[PDB]
Order: sequence, then structure tokens, then C-alpha cells
Amino acid sequence: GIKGIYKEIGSGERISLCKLAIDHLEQHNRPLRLAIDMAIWQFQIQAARGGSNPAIRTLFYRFVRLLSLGIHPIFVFDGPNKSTAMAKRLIRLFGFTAHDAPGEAEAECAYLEQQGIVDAVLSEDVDTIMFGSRVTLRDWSSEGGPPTHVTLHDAKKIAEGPSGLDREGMVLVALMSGGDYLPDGIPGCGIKVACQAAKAGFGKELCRIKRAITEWKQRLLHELRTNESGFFRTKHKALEIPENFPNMEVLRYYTHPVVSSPATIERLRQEFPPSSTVDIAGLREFTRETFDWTFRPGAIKLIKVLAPGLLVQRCLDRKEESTLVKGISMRREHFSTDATPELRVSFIPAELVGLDPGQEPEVKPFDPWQPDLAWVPETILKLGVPVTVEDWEEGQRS
DNA sequence: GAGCGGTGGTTGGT
DNA sequence: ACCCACCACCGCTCA
Ligand SMILES: [Mg+2]
Ligand SMILES: [Mg+2]
Repeated sequence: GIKGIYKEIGSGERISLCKLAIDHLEQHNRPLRLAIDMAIWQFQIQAARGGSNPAIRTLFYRFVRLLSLGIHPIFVFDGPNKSTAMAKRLIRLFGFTAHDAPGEAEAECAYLEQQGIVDAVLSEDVDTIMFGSRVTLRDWSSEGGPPTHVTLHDAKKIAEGPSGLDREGMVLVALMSGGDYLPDGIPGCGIKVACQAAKAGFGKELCRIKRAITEWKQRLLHELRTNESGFFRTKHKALEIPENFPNMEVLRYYTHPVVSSPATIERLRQEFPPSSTVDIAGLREFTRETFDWTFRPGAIKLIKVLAPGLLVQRCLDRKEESTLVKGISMRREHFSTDATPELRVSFIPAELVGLDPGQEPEVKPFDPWQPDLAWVPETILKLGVPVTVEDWEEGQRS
């Protein structure tokens, strides 16, 4: 669901997540806020093999990636109207927000975006659009290397594009063609004639009706058996429309989905994005117990992986400049960021992270005390370490 | 969830 | 009777 939708609305725009984050940071002078439907993990994550808890090792690595993009994420969990404990623990340890939707997470993500709690939705598909989403993203994946890209769909362009499908058009598409996950849906009716029904206006109409409907179903089911207005390709005098159609309860579930109370939205308005302050000692205990990153090798490995992320996180909360960045050596506009300008920065991983390997039993190599290098987006560096970027730019004009 | 070929059915037209 | 294009649906396969 909805099967074959992308043939209608398009497959969407592939775009560097770093480009979305940095464009938004430049346009709105604050980091991108993302609602992430926690259901997107189940498929991608079950492929990591080896070690201890690989499904949530890779969740760990995606959280470090979100640290370095400078994205403020709210992770949304499904509720009962229609391991998560480690995960909610790991969310907290990274200073991210966990939110339990009352019902479907997709409906709640979309609601958080139209209330302004978040700027975009990352979900598994475009169901979010029937639920009111405007900017919806899916398929955070390589473009087979690191996951750098998402597929962007825009409700404003879709609705005025070739399909013409808007929220009520789609919604009629799922009422007519969704016979396999919604009751009282027209057998033998698929995406093609549901979509030319939507285009003929029957979705705007049904949606603007008090849950009367009889002067619509008869009007529709006659336009189908005869095609008098030529609203479709062929006649359909054999589509048996069930008497309990349109199931308006199924309509209510899309038009008025079960979302958080008004008071909960106001709570989120004051509390998200909440304070980050990555729990360094908490992540050290977590990785020791869950990944078996034991003793000094496991402390040194946490440092290598976490250090570039804290650099970014600390640059967005922000003389004291030298404490995060020792130098800049180059610039690039690499295609993996859709040409976001990045600066090559030096830093001391163990100095930046705050843990000490020698307080752990010792059991070519990587020294957390020597300088490491990372590519960081130039506009994040102008915010956090501004006079270092001047001197490099003055050095460059020399 | 999403893509793909097979397939069995409907429509409209030989 | 039969062809044909279109389509919905299904099993399969990557998840
Ligand atoms: Mg969904
Ligand atoms: Mg869905």
C-alpha cells in the first residue's frame, strides 16, 4: 500500500540528507527537525551480521550519522489504537527524543509536521501524505556504501503534478483499491480506475461530506457503468461495489487519525528539540554491555566512531575555538553531499570525547591522541569555529 | 515495502 | 469464436 503509487506520483527526488540539513540550517538559521518512524528499521537493520546485537549496532551507527548531519530527530513509536527498551535507552544516551504515538506512528509523524513540531517526516512510504504530511522522505540508503541519501516526496508538487493526487485523491484511491487492508473496498478496482476517479473529483467531494453520501455513490457508480462524462478509459459494468461503501469509518481513520492530544503537542513545542549533551559515560557503559566493546580496545573504538559526531553537535550548540578544531587543510564540494561545501578539519578524538583509554584494562594502529581528520559542512563550521574559518580563508587568499 | 513476470479477467473491437 | 491492451492480483525476491 499503496501498490503502484510511484508509477502515478513519481518515484521522488533522490537528495543528499546532508544537503537537506544544511540548506534548512542556512534558510531557517537552526537545525532541521526530523520525525523518524521507528518502523523503518526492521527491514534495513536485520542484515547486519557478526558481533553482539548487530541490529542495534547499526542503529548506533545511524545515530552517529545523525550527529554529524546536525539533525534534531524525534523518533516515533507506534501505540495501541489502530528491542524498544534498548532503543529508547540508546535514543536518550545520544540526547535524542523518543515519542510514543497514541496510534499509528505514521499518522503521528505527519501530524507533528503539520503542527510545526518537525520540518519533514522520514517513514517507510508515502502513507504519511494521506495523513497530512507535506515533505515526506523514505529509503535512507546508499546512492553500496554509506547511507547518504533519501527519496523526497512533496505533497505540493504531487497534487499539482501529472497525477493530480492530493490527500483526498489518494484517500479515495485507498478506499476504492485498498481491498487488502481496508474493509469494504471495491474488488477488481485497482490504482488505475481509482486514480481517474480521484481526478474526476470524487475525492474532493467525499472528503467534504458529513459522515447524503447516497447522491455521490449513485453518481459515481453510474459514471462508472456508463462513463457518460468519459471519466475513465473504459466502462466498468461489472465492478460490484459493496453496499457498505464508502466505509466512512475507514474515511475517518485517514481524515481524523488518532494522534496526540492538543496538550501533548504543546508539551512538545516547549520540550523539543530537547537538550542533547551526549552521555559519553553512558554510551561507554552501553557499548561495553551490548556490543562487547570491552576494555581499552572498546573504549578506543567508541572514541574513533563518536568523535566526528560530537564535533558537529558541539559546533551547533556553540579562543575556546581551538578546543574543538585544530586546523583546516582543504575544501571540496563532493557529489555525495550534492555539492555541499565541506572543510577538512583536524581534531584530537580522545580530547574531544572526554574518555581516557588508560582507565581501562589494556589487553599501523589508531591513536586517539594523534590528530584525526573529518569532512564537516562549511556552514556548520562558520557557526561553531568562526575565526578558524576566517584564518583559513585568509591563508587561502595568500 | 517495492519491483517483476505470470496470469486470469474485462473491455472493446476483429 | 478470437485477438488485444490494459489491468489487478499473485508469487517471488530483495528487504
Ligand atoms: Mg506508514
Ligand atoms: Mg504504511
